[PDB]
Amino acid sequence: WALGLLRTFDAGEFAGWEKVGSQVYKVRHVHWKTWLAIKCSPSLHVDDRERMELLEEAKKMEMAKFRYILPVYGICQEPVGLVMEYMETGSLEKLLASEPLPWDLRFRIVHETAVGMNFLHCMSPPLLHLNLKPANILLDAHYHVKISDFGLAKCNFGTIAYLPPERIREKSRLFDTKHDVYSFAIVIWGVLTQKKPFADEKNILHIMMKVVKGHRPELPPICRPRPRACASLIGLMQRCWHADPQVRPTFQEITSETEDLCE
Ligand SMILES: Nc1ncnc2c1ncn2[C@@H]1O[C@H](COP(=O)(O)OP(=O)(O)OP(=O)(O)O)[C@@H](O)[C@H]1O
Ligand SMILES: [Cl-]
Ligand SMILES: [Mg+2]
Repeated sequence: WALGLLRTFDAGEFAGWEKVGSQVYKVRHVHWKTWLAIKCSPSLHVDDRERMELLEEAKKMEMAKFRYILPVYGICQEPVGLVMEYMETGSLEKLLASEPLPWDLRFRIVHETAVGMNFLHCMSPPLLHLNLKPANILLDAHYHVKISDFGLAKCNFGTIAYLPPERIREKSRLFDTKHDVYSFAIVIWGVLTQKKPFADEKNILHIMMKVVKGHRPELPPICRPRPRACASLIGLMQRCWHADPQVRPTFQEITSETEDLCE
């Protein structure tokens, strides 16, 4: 059902190719008189593993069409690329590095992210994102969230930070919803601090092992402008990164809590 509504694009349809990635381009679609985004494959050869995986990525984005999930329009062949809605503000990662953000916006970003993740986990069967980090949380012109980057999702280096400890303890464990919950904990931490996690520490491997034994990013202090809400968010964050997956809350329980923070 997913591959049906998608379109094949041709590069002549696009103009004004302008790098936004980190490769991703903002392109004008001339006939539609609107801008779109296209994520082009890095590889030198137009490989058949990729062309099917980019389709998978697109197909999974269409299955989770929702307010807080990036819309997807289809595929380009001429350059192999995934075609999708353009988000004017860009990534959360970029926003956290740009300037201090008002607290009420921080709580809204967190909530909206939680709402979208809840939507994925409520599908039948659940859809695990497995790559939730600020670089894949996109923000529209009005700073509303749309989750993106479904390359690793399953219907069954920055990344070590977002990796759950059970994924380091066990070779080849079954992916579950509790993976996404841990990663979300590390997303909250970044929103609280506006820092990248472990950006100080040099021995990546040493930190890995410490994490297996319950070590996490340093807790931020309670902020002056919204100390009640901030304390509540820090507390939620901590339950979300618990070492035991089964103790971590569900996104159903999380969204209930983050909604109260937005008042
Ligand atoms: N729709 C979009 N609108 C605007 N900027 C985008 C969009 N999609 C991605 N970007 C930007 O480009 C970056 C590329 O991220 P994206 O996850 O899409 O590609 P990727 O990480 O290379 O993918 P993959 O994991 O499949 O190799 C984002 O972090 C963001 O800064
Ligand atoms: Cl408060
Ligand atoms: Mg990405």
